[PDB]
Amino acid sequence: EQTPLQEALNQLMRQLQRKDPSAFFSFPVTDFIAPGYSMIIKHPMDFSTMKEKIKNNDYQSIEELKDNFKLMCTNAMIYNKPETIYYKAAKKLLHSGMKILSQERIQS
Ligand SMILES: COc1cc(-c2cn(C)c(=O)c3cnccc23)c(OC)cc1CN(C)C
Ligand SMILES: [Cl-]
Ligand SMILES: [Cl-]
Ligand SMILES: [Cl-]
Ligand SMILES: [Mg+2]
Ligand SMILES: [Zn+2]
Ligand SMILES: [Zn+2]
Repeated sequence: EQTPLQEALNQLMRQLQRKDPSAFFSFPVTDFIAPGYSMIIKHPMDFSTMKEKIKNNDYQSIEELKDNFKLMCTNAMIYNKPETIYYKAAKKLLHSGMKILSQERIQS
């Protein structure tokens, strides 16, 4: 029995992962795939961690999920140089994901 907020966050997640066809952001980045990663990135984030937070009722709002999504993409721009495939992928995903997540206030 999931809450309406959990349901809403799951639906946003399905849309966001469709914008990552290479699966670069599905799971945590290890020091084996990315030498020295843990030496540089001190606040890691990825889509599997976000899904576990949803399941554990660790989100209070869509805002919180959007900020963790931003943190995941910004981390790739700190660790990887601008010329690399991972920096370019992060920029593309940040922009398409924010088109999904951003919206106008809704007033009564
Ligand atoms: C090339 O394959 C992968 C690359 C990355 C990867 C991601 N990001 C965000 C990086 O910053 C990054 C930086 N340097 C090296 C690698 C990566 C990955 O991370 C979980 C998983 C795979 C496995 N693949 C079958 C999907
Ligand atoms: Cl992987
Ligand atoms: Cl950007
Ligand atoms: Cl940009
Ligand atoms: Mg708020
Ligand atoms: Zn915020
Ligand atoms: Zn940008």
